Order: sequence, then structure tokens, then C-alpha cells
Amino acid sequence: GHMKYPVEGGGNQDWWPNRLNLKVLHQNPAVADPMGAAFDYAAEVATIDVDALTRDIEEVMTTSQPWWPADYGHYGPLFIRMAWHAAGTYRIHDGRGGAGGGMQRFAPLNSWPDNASLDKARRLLWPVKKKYGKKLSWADLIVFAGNCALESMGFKTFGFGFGRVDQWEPDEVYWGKEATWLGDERYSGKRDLENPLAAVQMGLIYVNPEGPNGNPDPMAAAVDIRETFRRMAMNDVETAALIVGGHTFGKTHGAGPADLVGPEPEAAPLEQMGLGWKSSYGTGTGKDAITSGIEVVWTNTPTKWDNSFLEILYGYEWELTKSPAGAWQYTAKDGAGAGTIPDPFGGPGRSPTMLATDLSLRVDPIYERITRRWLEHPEELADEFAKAWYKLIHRDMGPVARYLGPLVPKQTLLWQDPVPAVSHDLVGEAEIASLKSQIRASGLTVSQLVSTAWAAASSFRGSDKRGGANGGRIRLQPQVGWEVNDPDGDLRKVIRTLEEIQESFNSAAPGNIKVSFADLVVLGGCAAIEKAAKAAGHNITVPFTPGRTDASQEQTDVESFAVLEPKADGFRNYLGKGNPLPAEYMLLDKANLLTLSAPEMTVLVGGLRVLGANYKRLPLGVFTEASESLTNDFFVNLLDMGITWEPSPADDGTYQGKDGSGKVKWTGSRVDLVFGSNSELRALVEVYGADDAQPKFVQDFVAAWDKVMNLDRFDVR
Amino acid sequence: GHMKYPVEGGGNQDWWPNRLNLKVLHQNPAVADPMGAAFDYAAEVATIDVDALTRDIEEVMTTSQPWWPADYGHYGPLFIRMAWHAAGTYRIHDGRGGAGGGMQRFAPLNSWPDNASLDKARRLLWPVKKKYGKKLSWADLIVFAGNCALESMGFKTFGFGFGRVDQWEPDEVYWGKEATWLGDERYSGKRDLENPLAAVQMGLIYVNPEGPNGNPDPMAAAVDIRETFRRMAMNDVETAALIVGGHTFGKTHGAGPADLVGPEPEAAPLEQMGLGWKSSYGTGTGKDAITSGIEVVWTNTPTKWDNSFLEILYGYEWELTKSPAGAWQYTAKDGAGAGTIPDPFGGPGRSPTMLATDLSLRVDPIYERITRRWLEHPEELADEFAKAWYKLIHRDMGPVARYLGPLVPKQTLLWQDPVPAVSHDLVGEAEIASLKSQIRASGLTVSQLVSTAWAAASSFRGSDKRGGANGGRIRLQPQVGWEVNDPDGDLRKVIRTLEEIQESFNSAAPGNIKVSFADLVVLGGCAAIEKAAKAAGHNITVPFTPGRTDASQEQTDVESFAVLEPKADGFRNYLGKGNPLPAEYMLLDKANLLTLSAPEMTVLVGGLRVLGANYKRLPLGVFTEASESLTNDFFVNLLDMGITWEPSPADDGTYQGKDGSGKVKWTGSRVDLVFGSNSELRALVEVYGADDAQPKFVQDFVAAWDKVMNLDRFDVR
Ligand code: HEM
Ligand code: HEM
Repeated sequence: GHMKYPVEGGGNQDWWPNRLNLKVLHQNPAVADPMGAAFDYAAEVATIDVDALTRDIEEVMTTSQPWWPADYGHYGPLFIRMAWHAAGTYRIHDGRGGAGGGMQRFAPLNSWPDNASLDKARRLLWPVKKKYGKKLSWADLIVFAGNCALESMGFKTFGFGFGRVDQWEPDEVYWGKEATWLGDERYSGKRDLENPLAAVQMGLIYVNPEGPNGNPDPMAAAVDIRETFRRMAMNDVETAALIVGGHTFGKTHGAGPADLVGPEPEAAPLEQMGLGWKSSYGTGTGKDAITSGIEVVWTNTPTKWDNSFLEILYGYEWELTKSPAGAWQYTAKDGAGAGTIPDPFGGPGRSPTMLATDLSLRVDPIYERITRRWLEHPEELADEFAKAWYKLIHRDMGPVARYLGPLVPKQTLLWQDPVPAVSHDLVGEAEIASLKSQIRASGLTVSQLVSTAWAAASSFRGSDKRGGANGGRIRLQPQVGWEVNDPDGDLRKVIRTLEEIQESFNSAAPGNIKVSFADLVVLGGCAAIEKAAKAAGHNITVPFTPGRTDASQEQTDVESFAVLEPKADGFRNYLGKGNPLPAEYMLLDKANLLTLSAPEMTVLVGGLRVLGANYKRLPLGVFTEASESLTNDFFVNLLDMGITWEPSPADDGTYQGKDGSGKVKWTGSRVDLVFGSNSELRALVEVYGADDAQPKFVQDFVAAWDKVMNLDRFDVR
Repeated sequence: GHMKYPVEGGGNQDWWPNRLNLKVLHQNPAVADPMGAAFDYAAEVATIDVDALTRDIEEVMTTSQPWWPADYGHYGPLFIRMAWHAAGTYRIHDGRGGAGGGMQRFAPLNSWPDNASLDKARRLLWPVKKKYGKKLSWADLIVFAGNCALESMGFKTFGFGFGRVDQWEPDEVYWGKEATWLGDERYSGKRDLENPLAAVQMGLIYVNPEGPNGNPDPMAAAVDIRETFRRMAMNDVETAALIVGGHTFGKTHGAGPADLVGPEPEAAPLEQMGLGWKSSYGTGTGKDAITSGIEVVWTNTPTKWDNSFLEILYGYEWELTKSPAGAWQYTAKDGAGAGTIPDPFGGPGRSPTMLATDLSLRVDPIYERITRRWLEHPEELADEFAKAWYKLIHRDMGPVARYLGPLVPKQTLLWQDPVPAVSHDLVGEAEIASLKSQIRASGLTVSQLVSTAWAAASSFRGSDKRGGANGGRIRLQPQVGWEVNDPDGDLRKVIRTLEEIQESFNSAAPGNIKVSFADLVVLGGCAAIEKAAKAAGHNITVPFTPGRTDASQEQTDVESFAVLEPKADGFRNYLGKGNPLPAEYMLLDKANLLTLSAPEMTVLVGGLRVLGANYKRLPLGVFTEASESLTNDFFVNLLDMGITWEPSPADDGTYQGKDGSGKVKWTGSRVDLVFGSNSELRALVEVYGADDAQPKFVQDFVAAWDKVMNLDRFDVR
């Protein structure tokens, strides 16, 4: 190999290929954001004229463009494939992917094989982004072009939510190890797909449309449809609703050989202006379009909503054939329905065709039972496509407070993890003071208060903005019984105590003030950090924002919440079994999911350790001789060159630090030691380990802790 | 080949390996900085008791630590090598390298081979940094330790300035193409060393202590030293003074086999806490230490400033031999000097030894008379050394206004590109605003105004902070006939039209207020920009700050301003020969040297296009029909899908954009089109191309233009 200029990719990653990459803790840095620091997209969208945006979109859908003429003179279908592919990268394991950041316009997703032709699809909406400017993000516009497409073609959607903030540097997500497009190195066992992935091959949204590995077997393809969709929050009924209702519109494109198709956008020459997949077949567009290489037209009304798709799937029998590019697809046997399917540009009619994956809705017994009922009762299909399409293009929006606009329905949806609305006067500065003191007298230790508070709030992840302390769910299933949160039972004693305090406060309160459990969980950790700063000779108040309310078990989807459990949390020195990488990489990934910077991550580790927040209260990293005191001792001792460190003899992932006498003074994990070893983190430890650093250490730790307690509080922003 | 998790370095560089890398425009992001936004290092280092610091560094130097015992009981020489290596990465071609950022504490410099065992040298200064905290940067400290060490051991230095701010992420710099340490792929012809490097192998500071490619030919090593040191801005006399000066102290370390020496710090295990090159030879430290493999001790006074080096070099005859690690070195003939050189731990005492690099001082012609002189005139050695060492260590610190502390001598130095201080008074606001008219009322157009301003300020590189507009040096050589600056065009006409009004404003005689040329070059472009903005319905005011003064040709080292000649500047669509990478890369690179953000680069290019700023006022990129109007036109037309780009049939590295009618309407270069092709740039373009964007673009343009005019103005901080 050869080392390159940094402007062409070079860097220290090339000299130490598996080195921690701290650039994950500064994604989308403000230096790259062209908008001012005072710019609030939510404020812009709140003033947008929806009825004008809609018409300008319908005006775009029905005005063909010579560089990509419109099938049946309507782009609606194409925009549905666009919105579905923007949302369709979402995966449940890490919450990443999805439409919430508009990431389909940047690499690598803009160049994914399955996003072929969507480069053109987005281009067609620039006239729309231009008329509306800073009031409309690309993220909102992309997904809204589909919801407008549906309504325009006969399907009344459930509603819509604006508020997706545009970004400027693509989020980096691990999409698989395969270095080859459409590669498959992601299965083991009996068809067990590698977590966190949610697609069968590198570059696909979900499944191969020619069946597994290209084997056009409907019954097997359905195993993949079932499972990739599951990993995208869709059950059997939602998946069938989605596939059916989607293919009620539009058509495939495979008019000619696929080896006539040029390089993907990110690899294209300059003169193409961001567009890729340029084809020398015929016009290279329109009647000669080559997208997937398949050539199917599911319905006889490609631009209206009706029950044609299932009528057709069930009213013919199907045999296997080749498209003009040689891809597998099915056709109606015995020349049935010849000439019955309309042409994208006026040519002769054609005869019905389906994909392998479409036959799976009839051949699979679960899906047969679902689709046959909709054949006989199509109105059930409308209701389920409404719900599933809503879920799909909103799944990563986070709490409802974040949904803006006049088309936002008012109904509770379990998959949003609802939280009740405030019912009483929120707790003021005088009651917050009283409660910090009541909690400090309750008998709960500093460690109990800070662990519970952290466990509740750190359940947030910024990929999809699920999780967090609002809801009160640390006392509901499944969070009460996550291994990290409750090794030996202390958690339910804390819960018990905090509920007595809330009850007695609420029955004595002045007037109509009431505190929720969810708030007292957070308030308690703020109360302990104050007490523990005082013990170190710092008088400081920890901020606190009331407003959380208490969700109920019935309002908490236990299985949906399953993906949020930490298999590893380095802030509590917790390392469960089965993580993809060593503990220090997981630490950074957890730091990334909490939207934390390296300085913020560094300060919270050191504080949490001396506060006793360690899982099982283990001594790993607890480099202090004070109890329940918020000092910067973690940083000072990490830098003590009078300690010698070796891997512990029991090969237990711990380290032994010996002082001059050869006696063991400290013990540590890989997560602790990486702060003294990694030359960027050690730099940060030298900041907080200096003699003049303890007041700054305390202030910056309070700020980082307050930032974690508020991660889901979009109700106050 | 396998894609990796981002946290482990994976990203879109893996799928398109030569793609354009924009993080180069957000090095040292703010969210990675642990110091506040309001952190003011200058205001901190001013508080420092400099005498106490010196005393503390002194106590470090004489207290051996057991994990790296001190040769001769004094870490002074180690600290000087440390300091020489921290500065000794500098190179004149890009002004990158040098001690200004303290980059030796980070990758890859912390792990370069020549920087061996300096990890322990930096580790020894932790008690000092700990004591002084935020009032003292590692950058200042590393360098200042070497200066203190000199004085400590008998050499009075010319002085020292503070003010090098610590950074928190490596600066990634091209250090060569070789993917092997000590590798060599940089030499073509006969000894021609690829620009813009300044060392003979990958991971070296200058040259190979065993002669070129290990050939201990002093005469041949002299060619490397000369060419190598000249690229770090040292001439024959400076260079001879540094080698003699440095090797007055200390020794080399090669006590046993180098394969007993473990991995370098960035590849070393966690438990080594940032250190590397751990060694199973004997104790692995001290008398058994191994750093380079050579075992030479130059002087009999290794902790004192003497002339013993040159009396040894000339008082003996040097024959070839080998250290205990297969290392080529030189030693006395005939068993001369037996026992005269003392051992660093009370050993028996040894014969004299030199490096091949050392013998270049006696074998080469030019070095031999520099040196033979000093053999009888150590007062001249001493004087040149302090002159050169001072420069070696402040080369990248920029304008002398930046030098902080009580140790800065006021003597002007020529390499500092000195600028006369504001003698008279400066123009107040009613004087500036009364003075723009008299530039507007000149045959000078925006094209000549706006451009010439740009050519002045754009002279600045952020790497070593040299160049810039202050100094009036555009009137002077070599910025006079810089092929970018004048295609033999209106520059003199604008120069003398401005001098004409310089002579004219000062001769007016209102009092003390005299006006500098330099200040008017800058002021021209400002008012021009104001006219353009009114030419487009914006009554605008472009900020302006007086203070520049005009230097003289006698105070302008011409050979030292050569390396500031842009072989490329995309911002005026210029591209000479020789550039190592395509146009778009050198656009990004030049914007990095300008300390510009990607939003800033974009708004700038867009504005300068529509102002004829372009080299030879060529039409490439000028996507507007107005002249000298300030619009976003460049962005709007860049996003015009009715335009069709293809390379120009003439293959000039240009393109044509036809409007469907087949007639070329726009033409452009790569630099122009990369903004409409690259997915991240086009995102920006689409902010400033939108309908509601015109005010913000002007607003953002003035701010970004202001930034470039004010780059070197450290004199107003
Ligand atoms: C197993 C599931 C699915 C498979 C295998 C699949 C595959 C495909 C393929 C291969 C194409 C056309 C590619 C080309 O143009 O060459 C397509 C088109 C399309 N897909 Fe699907 N898809 C699936 C699910 C969905 C879903 C969930 C939706 C939306 C809710 C959807 C909506 C559409 C639409 C509207 C088109 C028409 C595009 C146009 O008219 O230009 N598909 N699908
Ligand atoms: C052609 C130029 C130079 C070459 C090839 C060179 C080479 C070397 C080498 C190989 C070592 C051995 C380090 C070890 O094994 O411990 C060394 C040590 C040293 N160098 Fe140089 N050097 C050069 C210029 C300089 C300059 C310009 C200075 C200072 C102005 C300097 C100061 C020192 C000092 C003080 C040491 C001793 C450090 C100690 O005692 O640990 N050298 N040099």
C-alpha cells in the first residue's frame, strides 16, 4: 500500500489500523455547519405553509424532466421508493440508520446499489428545497415527497411530522464487513444474521429481490423478509401491509443489460453533477431505464391506489422467467392477462409480473393468511398501511414533542413509548430544594443515588432518540431487571424509597404541585452529587429540570425496549458478553450514543468512578481513598508514575497497579487504563489531573451529567 | 479487505479511497477542546512566574527517576534532543511541522522512530505541567525545557517567547508515501528529494546518522544535511552551529540488539501508559539503554558547554567501527584518547567517537571552514548557535506580536519578516470612510481592487503563520511578479494608483494620521465589495481594521518568501504546474492553509467568481451575467439542471455547460465543478443557492472575507 495526503484520506489510521477513532465523538462539528449558531430549524418549520408545500410537490410530481422522464407522467411512485429507502436503513439493534438525518443524500447511502436512480429522484425536488429554503430540510422533504405521493394518488395517510434536522457530514454507521458491493459475509449458524445488521447483503435495504443469494424461491425469501423487517420494527402484518401497499404503485426498471450502467454517484466524474449510474443503453433513461435490472409492473393502475396488487397476485398463476437484463421474475402462466398492464411511456400493454419477494406474500403461510384476508376485505389493508407507513417514516423521530405541524395526529401510539402529559403544577425552586434535602435524609447512599440516576438516563441513545429518564421506566419491565441496572437488588430499595418520598411530598404539597417518580430519580442523583461535592470542599448546585412524567407498564412495550439494554457500559465499568469489539471501543460507542464529546466522556468516567457508580460497586478504576467525595483523584492517580501496571495474572480483563513496595495499590479494566494509555485521552486526563484543575473538573462534570439527564427532554426544547 | 466499525477507523474512505477528504477543514474541532470557549492562553501564561518555572524544570533535570535513569545524573541533554526534534519537523514548503502545536505528544510524531525514548522525556515533565496547569502548554514546555537545559549546562541563550497553544487532536500532515518505517521512496534523479518533504527516510527528522541509506560516507551525508537543513530554513552556518551545538551534550544509546526493543507507543499495550520501545536487554534503561543503536559520546564534558566537540573532531583521525547493535560509527585511530570520555553511570570511560553525520562537518569543504574557524573562535560558535537555536524554536510562531513573556528580546530579525510598528497615528472611522471614495474614483475596478486585496491577504499560511497582507509586501519582491499575482496586468497600475493616493493622503497633512500602503491594498478590496453589494441592492459595510505598515525590500528575505508562492490557488481559479494532486485537492489544501472552514471556502469561491477575482480575469466559474455585482448567482446556476456539463473537447482541463439548445453558456474548471459534484460541497451550495439565501450569503461572505484580511493581524490579536 501507500500513504496518502491527508486531503486524500491519509492519517494515523493507516499506521495503526485498529486504533480507536475518536472522530466518532465529534460528528457534524459546528465548524462544518453553514447555519448560524442561533439557527433553530424547528422554529423555521413551525412557520412553513403546508398547503403550499403540498401543491408545489404535486406540481413537481406531474412535470416530467428530460433528464429523467416520468413513468406514466408521474413521479409519485419514485418518491415512495425514495422515502421508503430513506427510512428503510433503520435498524433496531443500535437505532442507527433511518430517515431522521436525511442521510440518503450523502455517502455511502447515496451510492448504495439499492438506492440506484434515487440520485435523480432527489434532484427533481431541488426546485422545492429552493422555494422553501431554510424552512424545509432535505430530511423532511425526502420523506414528505412520499407521503405527498400517496395522498396524491388516492391514499389518505395517517398524518405527518416535520422536524428532521439537516446535517452536513454523513453519520458513519457500520453496515457490514464486506468490502464488495452486494457481498454476503453476515450469516452463521442456521441463517443467523450478524447483529447489528438488518439487510441480507452489503448495499441492500433489506432482502434480495431475486430471493436468497439470488435463488428465486418465494418460500425461503420470506424467511429473510420476516427477519430483516423484524430488525426494522415491523411484525408480520406491518410487513405485508408495507410490501403490498408499496407495490400498488409504480414499476421496476430493467430495460436492458446492466453492464451498460456506469459508476455509482460518489465514483462518477465531475461533469455528472452528483448523479451516477449513467447508462449507454438507448436513451439511458425513461423507456430504457435500468435501475435494479428487473422489469415488473405490479398493477394495472401504477399511479392509483386500489386492490389491484392482490387481485393480481391471487388471480393468476406464476412461472419463473428472465427480465431483459437477465434477472429472475415471475409471469402469469399460459399467456394469461396478456396485454393487460399499461406501459410507462405509451407502448403496447404487457402481461402481469411479480417479484420473487411478492410471491412470498402468497406462498408463505403466515403471509398468505394476512394477504388473503385483505383480498376479501381490502379496507383492512388501508388501515394497516396507514399505521405501518406512519411508523416507518417516523420510527427514529424520538419523543412526540419533536413532531411539528398541522398534520400531526393527536393519538397515542405504543411504539412511540408514550409518556403522560403534565397534570399538575411543576415543582418550583423551593420544592426542588426541599426534595434534595428529603432525599439526602432518606438513607440512600451517594452510590445508590448516582447509579440509579445514571442507569435511568443513560438508557437514551441518539441514533433514534429512544431511551432516557423521562417515563419513569427504570421501575417497569424490562429496565428493572437489566443486568447492568440491578446486579443484586439494590435498585428496588431505591425505587421503594423514592416512591415513599414522592407520595409523602404529593400528599402534603402546597396547592396543586406534584412531583413524578421520573423526576425524583433524576433529582436524587443531583442531590447526591451536591452532597458529594460538599464532602470534597466544593459548594455547588447541580441543575435540574422538572417535567418528566410516569409511564405505565401497559404503556411500555417490553420487547421493543429490549434492544436498549446495554451489553456494555464503560461509565459503570460494565462489560457483558458478546460485544463486537474490546471494551474501549464499546466505551466510545456508548459515548457516541449519548451524544458525548471526548472531554465530556472523560470527565464523567472519572467522576462516576469516585462516586461509586461502578456496576456491583467493584473497585476497578476507583483510584481514590475518599468515600462519596467528588474529587479528580481518578485523573491524578492515572498519571502517578509511581504505579506499575501489568495484566492481572488471572487473565480476567483487569490490571494490577503496584506502588514502590511492590504491593498492589489499584486495579483497573481496559476502560480505565485506556485513559492513561491512549495519547489523545491522556491529554485530556492531564487537563483534569493538574493541581489547578479540581474546580474545573467539578464544573465540567456537573455540566456533562446535566447533559445526560436531559438527553430526551425535547418537551422543554 | 474488510470494512471496519467507525470507532475502529471505518468510513467512506474505504469504498472510494481517493475521494476528497473535508475533515482537513475542521482540524481541532471545538467540541474536542476541553478548555472553554473563552479560554485565553495569552492571559494565562502572562501570570506565570518564569523564574519559578525555570527552577522547577531545573529540579526535574537533576532528579533521576528509576524508570529511566539519567545519564550523568542530568536529563539536560535528553531534553535538548527532545526540543530539537519538536522543532525539527518544520519544513519550508508548506510551513507544516515545528514545535508550535506541541504535535510531538500525538500520533504519529510521538511514535516516529527518530523520536525514540522521547516518550520518557516528555513523561518526566509531567510534574511541571501538573504544577503550572493551564498557564503552561506542553508546546511551550517541551521547547522551554530544552532552552532551560542549555542554560543550566553553561550556554546563555538569546531568549525565549511563550504563547504556543496546546491542541487536542493531531495535525495530519503528509510525511511521505512510504508505508514502512525508515522506508525510502522519495528520491529521483541524482539526490533530488521530493517536495515537500525535508527528511531522507520515513520517520526521520533530517538525515540518517549512518550516512545516506546507511552508507557512512561523510561527504555524501553532507549533501543530505545541507539540502535537508535548508528545507527547514537553516543555511550552512546555522546548520553547522546546530550540529556542533547540540552534540556538545549527551550521548547516543545502542547498548545491545535492537530487536530486543518492543513496539512503539501507539502500538504498545495499555499497561505501558503511553510509553513505548520497552526493552528486554538488561534493565532496558540506563547503562543498558537503546535508542538509535549508535553508541557514541561526543565530548568529555557531556553536561557542560565547552569547545571539546571541535577539539575532538579535529584533534583525532576517525576510522570506522560498529556499536553493539550493528551500527556504523566513527572512533579515534591508533588507540588515541583511550579512556578520556566519561561513562554515564560510573563505568570505566571510553575512547572518542563520532557520527558519520559528524564527520561531514570536517570532510565536506564548506562545513570544514565554518568549523575550523570555530575551532579557534568558540565565541563565534556560541554566537551563531544562540542565533540559530533561537530561530529553530520560534520559526513557526508567526508575527512577533505573538511572542509572550519577559524573555523576548526586542532585536528585529530578518527571518521574522519584520514589520515596522505603527509610527504615526491611524485612520479613524470618518477618515477611513472618507478614504474609500478616493479608491472607488480610480480606474481601478472591483476586478483589480478585490483581486489585489485577495492576493495580499491570501499570502498567509496558517501552518507556520508566515505571510499575509500586513507589511505591504505586494509592492515588494517577490510578490511583485508572482505568476499568480500579475499576468503582467493591472497590478502595478493599481499599486501605483494606490501609492499615488498614499502620497496624496499623507501629504494632505491633517495631523498625525498617516496611512499605510498595506492598509490601503486591504482597504481597496473592502470598498469594492461594498460597491458590488450596492450594485445588487444591499447597502452594506465591510469591516476594516487599520494597523498594517509597509516594510522595505531590505527587510524582505527574498529566498525566504519563495516558498509562499502559490503553485495553485483555486480561489482565483489558478493552477500552475507541479502541484502534487488534482485541482480540487489543492483547493482544499489551500483553504486549510487559510484556516478556512468548508462553509467559508464555499461562500468565498462563490463571491470571488462573480467579482472577476480570477487569474487573468478568465470566465471559468463566472456563472453570472452581471459584472461586479455581489450575488449568489454562482450557486444558483451551479444547481441549474438545464445546464449540461462535459469536458471541453480541447482537453485543457476545462468543461463546457450547454443549455439544451446545444450552445455553451458556461465554462468551468474542476475547482468550479467539484462544488456541484461532491456530495458534501453541493449540500452547502444548496444552502446559498436557495431563494431566501441572498442576504445570508452576503453576510457570510463579508465575515469570511474579513477573516482572510485579518489573518496575520496578531498585532491586534
Ligand atoms: C421485500 C421487500 C421489497 C423488495 C424486495 C422490493 C424491491 C423493489 C425493487 C427491486 C424495486 C424496483 C427497482 C427498480 O426500479 O429497478 C421496487 C420498487 C418500488 N418499491 Fe419495493 N421492495 C420491497 C418493499 C417495498 C416497500 C416496503 C415499499 C414502500 C412502502 C416499496 C415501494 C416501492 C415502490 C413504490 C416502487 C416503485 C418505484 C418506481 O415506480 O419507480 N417496496 N421495490
Ligand atoms: C544532521 C543532523 C543530526 C543528526 C544526524 C543527529 C543524530 C543524532 C542521533 C542518532 C542521536 C542519538 C540518540 C540516542 O540514541 O540516544 C542524537 C542525540 C542527540 N542530538 Fe543529534 N542529530 C543531528 C542534529 C542535532 C541538532 C541540530 C541538535 C541540537 C541543536 C542535536 C542534539 C542532540 C543531543 C543533545 C543529543 C543527546 C540526547 C541525549 O543525551 O539523550 N542533534 N543525535
